[PDB]
Amino acid sequence: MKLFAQGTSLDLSHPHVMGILNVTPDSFSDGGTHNSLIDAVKHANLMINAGATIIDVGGESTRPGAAEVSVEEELQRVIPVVEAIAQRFEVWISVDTSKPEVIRESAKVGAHIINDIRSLSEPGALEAAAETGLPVCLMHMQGNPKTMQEAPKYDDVFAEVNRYFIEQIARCEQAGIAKEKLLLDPGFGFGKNLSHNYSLLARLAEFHHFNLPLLVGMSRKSMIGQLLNVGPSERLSGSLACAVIAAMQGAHIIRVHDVKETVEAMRVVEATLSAKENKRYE
Ligand SMILES: Nc1nc2c(c(=O)[nH]1)N=C(COP(=O)(O)OP(=O)(O)O)CN2
Repeated sequence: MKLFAQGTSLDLSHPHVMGILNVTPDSFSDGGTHNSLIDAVKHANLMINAGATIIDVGGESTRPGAAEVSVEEELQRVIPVVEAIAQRFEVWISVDTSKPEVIRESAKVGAHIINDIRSLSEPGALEAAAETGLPVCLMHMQGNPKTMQEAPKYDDVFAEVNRYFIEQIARCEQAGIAKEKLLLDPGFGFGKNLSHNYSLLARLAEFHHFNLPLLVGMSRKSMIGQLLNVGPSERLSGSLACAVIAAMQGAHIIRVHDVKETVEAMRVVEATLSAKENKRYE
């Protein structure tokens, strides 16, 4: 499969590692945007050099009790980091925003994929994505990510994530975004408990019936932390196991913090799925 954006294509026959670059207020310092601009631009360079093919630049945190960020604060941080990267390097850039203004502006400075974890549900978001014309990632979420609320009860989580995708693709086709430009993502850790997350991981091979690209984000989440009982620094081995499981079943993009070791894992998976008659495990 192939994505086409900004005059270029992305070939999804092999898995891409998407590096994370979060440029929040509490990290892209002091007041209103520092010399943190060189750090951002240096961080991207190491990831690109670790083998990353997409960088996901985002200005909000979505962990529990995370503060709201305003459009000014997003536009000050995200857009100059997006522009600087696209000028300097030939990577693909996803913007992890939910605000319409930030979608319209990232488009103009060179971003390639809109990766809104809220799946364009904010007033005005869907049509900003639509006029942009770029690939959009749709993600399953239940409840609000930034709350301190325990997890939903699902009658069945696979069936519910799957109904959600059916609904969402239609919404998009009606806005005028062709099913050709969507990517789907089960939302690991968003409104799911430990079992719901591993049931969704165990059956990931099966969301391929949509014939859309699969994006997966599992790096250093609680699905590894609680299972192993380690802290956020101590989750690399468990985060690599989630990336290999997921790419063995054909996921197209793996969004990680630890780009060097994930890219290295993806290479062994490549080696393996290439010798494997139907190129996928199920
Ligand atoms: N497509 C996609 N985007 C995402 C996903 C994900 O699962 N899929 N997870 C996130 C987790 O956000 P959090 O604020 O917990 O932190 P992180 O940027 O360090 O991963 C944030 N953004």
